[PDB]
Amino acid sequence: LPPGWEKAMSRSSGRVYYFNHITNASQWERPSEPARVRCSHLLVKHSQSRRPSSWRQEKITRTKEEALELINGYIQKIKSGEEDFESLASQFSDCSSAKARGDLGAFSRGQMAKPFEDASFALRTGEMSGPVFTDSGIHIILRTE
Ligand SMILES: O=C(N[C@H](Cc1nc2ccccc2[nH]1)C(=O)O)c1cc2ccccc2s1
Repeated sequence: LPPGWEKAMSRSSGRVYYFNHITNASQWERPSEPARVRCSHLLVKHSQSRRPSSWRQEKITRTKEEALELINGYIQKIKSGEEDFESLASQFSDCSSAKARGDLGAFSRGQMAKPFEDASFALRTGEMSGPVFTDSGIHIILRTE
């Protein structure tokens, strides 16, 4: 199995799914490296985020736990089709890339914080990460190219 994928078993179901420790993604189907990628993301800052401040809110005061409850709620809407990544990124992302629908443009290794970079490079085109953690907050990353 490819970059950082692993067999896991469902607690509710008893069915084998697959989990990516690098991207924190999980899917049911058995999964199937480039020089540059392009990613969008939705960032939710928390009180130990680097700059606890954003265009949404001048002091960010939510805790690491509450940030992850948000990221998990957003992930549910996105995965359920009830809203899409872009619309949620524009509305809710604490990153100023919110206005470009979360788009960060194309990049290569060396450019971005490493947790984010590894997740970016381990995603497949069109694939969405689970929650990924950097000193900035907790990201949901969507690899577009
Ligand atoms: O790194 C940035 N600044 C942070 C948010 C952030 N933190 C990151 C950590 C890793 C990768 C991208 C990231 N973006 C902020 O706005 O507080 C960027 C802002 C913008 C705005 C427009 C285009 C690219 C970028 S990259």
